[PDB]
Amino acid sequence: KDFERCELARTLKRLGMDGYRGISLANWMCLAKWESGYNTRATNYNAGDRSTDYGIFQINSRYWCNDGKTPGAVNACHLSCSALLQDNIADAVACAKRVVRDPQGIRAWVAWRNRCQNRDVRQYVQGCGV
Repeated sequence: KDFERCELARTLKRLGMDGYRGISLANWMCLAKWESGYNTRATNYNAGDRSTDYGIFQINSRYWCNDGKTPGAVNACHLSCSALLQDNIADAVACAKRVVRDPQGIRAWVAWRNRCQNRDVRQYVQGCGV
């Protein structure tokens, strides 16, 4: 599904993302916007290292989930990558939390560095009541 901006902001808040490991909801929103346009079914194949990015946060199969077809990959979220393509984003949120528990934090995603870091992100949650 395609989430509407405020619908997603509330869903993420209910799932405990606001301020998770110091990351504001506005940052998570900006990340989802730029990674998938708030679409849960998005997938991106990286022909270079034979990995695939999955779901609303475009979480990568080399490290985070198992799709059985990425050479020498690991599964740090201990989930089938299929779990990251659900309309219900609970599992995807649990995995994104796992990603940020690592040292890089939100910087793990290059898109965040490109479109969200050192930029005004307040616009992503304005008027959503979060």
